[PDB]
Amino acid sequence: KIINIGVLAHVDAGKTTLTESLLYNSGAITELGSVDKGTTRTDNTLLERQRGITIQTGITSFQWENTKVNIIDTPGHMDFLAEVYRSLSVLDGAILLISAKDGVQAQTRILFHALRKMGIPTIFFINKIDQNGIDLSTVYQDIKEKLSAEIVIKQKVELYPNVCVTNFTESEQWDTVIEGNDDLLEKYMSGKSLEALELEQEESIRFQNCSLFPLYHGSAKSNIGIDNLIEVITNKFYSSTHRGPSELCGNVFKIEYTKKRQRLAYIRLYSGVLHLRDSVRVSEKEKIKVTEMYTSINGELCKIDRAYSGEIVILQNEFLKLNSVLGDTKLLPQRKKIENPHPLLQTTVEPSKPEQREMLLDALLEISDSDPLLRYYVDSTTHEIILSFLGKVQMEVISALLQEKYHVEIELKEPTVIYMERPLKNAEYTIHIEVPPNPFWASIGLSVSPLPLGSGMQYESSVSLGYLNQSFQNAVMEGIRYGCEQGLYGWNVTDCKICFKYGLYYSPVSTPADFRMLAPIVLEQVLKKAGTELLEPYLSFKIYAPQEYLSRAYNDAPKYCANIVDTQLKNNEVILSGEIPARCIQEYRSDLTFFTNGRSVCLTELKGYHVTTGEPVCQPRRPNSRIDKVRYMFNKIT
Ligand SMILES: Nc1nc2c(ncn2[C@@H]2O[C@H](COP(=O)(O)OP(=O)(O)CP(=O)(O)O)[C@@H](O)[C@H]2O)c(=O)[nH]1
Repeated sequence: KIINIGVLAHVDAGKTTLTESLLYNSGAITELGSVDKGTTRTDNTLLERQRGITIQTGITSFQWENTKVNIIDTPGHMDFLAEVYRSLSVLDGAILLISAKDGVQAQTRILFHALRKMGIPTIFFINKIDQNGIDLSTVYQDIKEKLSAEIVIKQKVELYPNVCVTNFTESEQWDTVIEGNDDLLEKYMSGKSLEALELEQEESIRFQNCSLFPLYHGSAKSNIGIDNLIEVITNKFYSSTHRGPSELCGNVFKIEYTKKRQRLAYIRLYSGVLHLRDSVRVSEKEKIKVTEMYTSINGELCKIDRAYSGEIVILQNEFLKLNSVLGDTKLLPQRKKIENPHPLLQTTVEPSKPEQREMLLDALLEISDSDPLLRYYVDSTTHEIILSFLGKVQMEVISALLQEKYHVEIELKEPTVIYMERPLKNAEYTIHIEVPPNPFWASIGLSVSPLPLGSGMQYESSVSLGYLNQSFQNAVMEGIRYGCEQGLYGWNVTDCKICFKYGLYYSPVSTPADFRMLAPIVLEQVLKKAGTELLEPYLSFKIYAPQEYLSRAYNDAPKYCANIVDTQLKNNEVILSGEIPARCIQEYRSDLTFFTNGRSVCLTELKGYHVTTGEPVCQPRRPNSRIDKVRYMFNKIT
């Protein structure tokens, strides 16, 4: 046989997981008919279990006295989207979900979209919760607009309430639809109709191509029609290669470890095996057996075979996620398409109490590994490395898991704006003469000149030209950037310059490293006149939102510390691409989605300091060291 890589998406609470566990029982019965739960083996991760929902993409694989296959169970809601995308970035076809009230959810839309551009050969809906107020007319109306998929055929309905019965039919309509696809069919349709078998092939070819697609309906709760559905889903949906017998080609699948008893690993074969050594980036694989996934639980395997498909319950270190198993066939599988899951919003993560720091450091490593997008990045202002999560939703769960394994507890907000304090206005002071230091005359002088916006100016020479004060202007740049940021208000040198000369030496006095100390001192005095330029935070924060919400979106933007620029309506939607200060990203992002329900989207940086418009109430954070320079400064102030 073969199988077929299929995932399961859709909004929250719409049966995604249960429907999954279902396909397991339906296509099996090797000792189970429904298996209690409530909770089971599919979602074995604590919390995921004790919690209720699956915050991590599952990974199932059922089979029958005919064939088998795997699966990937994504999580609903947001925040976790970044772990849902990773699953989708493998899987060819997506079993879209849709519960009763789930009348065209927010994710029911998107899943289907990605797949349409990726190549997903077929995407399949499954209305769940046909309990009450479960029309049939409503399902199709929603479908046709959203999924915008090609007008398929029917049917799948009959009876009402307790009298509800499974049905479908609609041959003529199907013929008509298929007609669009083939000229030959139309002619026959106009005069004849042909057969069904061949028409079934036309549809099946179109589904693997990423064009045609059919949807089956069959309730869910009472899980009746469940068992036919499972048969029918597996039917048209497998692979190729296999047939022959040779070469193993695969794509190391994710599946990170845990705390309790280390972890495992899984890869998919599409015409390969499992054993021997290995290859790829000079490195030995090391194996002690082949692989062979299994329904219930997954255990080692003696042997497998070519064109074999399953999961390997192993793999650990000396490797990593997304790993290409060299080779021959893996490079081609990389011609499907990506989705730069773009993680937009983010927050500040801070270690915590001393006791909590030991665990923190280890935590930050483990949370990063169990994530393919856990960009662990460290800031300069603090020795703490902020977390990179498409949202806190991930970060809640991330402190919950940790609270067990390693054990820790930190905070989750965003951070600081460096301050910059690169105002404009203008000022100039200098140059010393000698004192608590020891002239050491070195006159000095800095002609501060605000400027316009977007030039980072800087400078400058001065001078005399004779090595001296050369590397000295070096010391310059130094102390420069130095307070440039760290300082009174802790800014980041940006928009200013300087220049001077002198003087005295050829014996002693100490006119070397001392200059570096002096430089800062001079800048400080100019502070009183500086002000403490916030800077200018905005970018363009540019909001992509629907034509209907954008008016009210624009009234809310001025209240929300944002500016607006015009917004042209592009089709059914709009873009309302504007500027503003900088964030709060969170503030910016919340409101948009809020009065939009769930049908917002946005991103974009921009850069630029020109701003400062933020008053004060703060402006601080440093500083530095270096006896000399430091001793000198303190005296100077006196
Ligand atoms: N009435 C009804 N309720 C159902 C049906 N299927 C599932 N549910 C309800 O939903 C609960 C859990 O749903 P689940 O499958 O985990 O939802 P989900 O799609 O995984 C949502 P997420 O993955 O985002 O956590 C069940 O315990 C049950 O009460 C159904 O067909 N009809």
